Amino acid sequence: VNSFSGYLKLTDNVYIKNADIVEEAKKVKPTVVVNAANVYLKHGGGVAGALNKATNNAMQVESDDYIATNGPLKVGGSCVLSGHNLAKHCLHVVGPNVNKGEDIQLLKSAYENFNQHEVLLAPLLSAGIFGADPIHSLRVCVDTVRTNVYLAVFDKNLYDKLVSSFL
Ligand SMILES: CN(CC(=O)O)C(=O)c1ccc2[nH][nH]c(=O)[n+]2c1
Repeated sequence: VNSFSGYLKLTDNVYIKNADIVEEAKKVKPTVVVNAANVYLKHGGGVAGALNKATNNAMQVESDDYIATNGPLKVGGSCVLSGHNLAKHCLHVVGPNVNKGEDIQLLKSAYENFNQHEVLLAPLLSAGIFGADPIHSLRVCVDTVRTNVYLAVFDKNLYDKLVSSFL
């Protein structure tokens, strides 16, 4: 038993809710919140901008130190950093950005990072400003992640379409 509430169960291990991941994180304090990161951990907009703003920019400060030490992530890769006031940990995961021409097949590799964590609160990778089809992203999620994932979908209209079209 865990503290996530109001989720629709899609599969044995994947759940989905129309929610703001920031507000969801501040209420649940999950062990892991996933950020839709880029390779530079520059949290300017989308989910990343929103999560970082909710940390009063502490996420960005920590991220800049991480990059200064380690260099950029790989597309499809991840790193674990602090969750600040939102979660114990933040798993920063880089899905391919279609608006940068990155290969969509890397989306499966991105979701594989979730399997290193038993339970996660997450957005749909490569959705929103990353330019992928959220229905495809949901399919890859279900077909790749084996651990327990709670997907927060900000847009109610999109949440309805994702549910209604789910196979
Ligand atoms: C795919 N999407 C949008 C969605 O879930 O429909 C996201 O990843 C997302 C979630 C929350 C959020 N707050 N501000 C944002 O830009 N933003 C973006």
